[PDB]
Amino acid sequence: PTETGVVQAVKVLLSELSVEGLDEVRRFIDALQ
Amino acid sequence: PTETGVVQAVKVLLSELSVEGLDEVRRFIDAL
Amino acid sequence: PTETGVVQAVKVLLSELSVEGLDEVRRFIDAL
Amino acid sequence: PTETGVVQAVKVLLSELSVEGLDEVRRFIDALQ
Repeated sequence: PTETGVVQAVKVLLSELSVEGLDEVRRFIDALQ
Repeated sequence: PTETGVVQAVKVLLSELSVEGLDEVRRFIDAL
Repeated sequence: PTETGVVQAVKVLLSELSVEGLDEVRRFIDAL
Repeated sequence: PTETGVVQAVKVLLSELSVEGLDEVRRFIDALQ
């Protein structure tokens, strides 16, 4: 698997989510760096 | 989430997998 | 990305789909 | 599809990505709100 493809899939999934879900994902990303 | 978007994202992910991974996903679909 | 993680994520997504969506994903696997 | 399941899948995918990919995803999330 390539990062480019995974990023594209993640964008598709995120684009439909509510603010609640987006806020949860952002907190998780901030834990990864 | 809509089914259309999730299906689209899954297809993008599957296009990156090896035959082994594709076979594992196919078996899981059979479990559902 | 590792195949193991992507496969795991795909399974989580597939557990949410209807039969119609699962059938579409299965057909796509056949295309790969 | 439920948001909870999609969020869980997104977390699995993000957890493996490089800083480059994570940075791209974050910019995208900020566009969704």
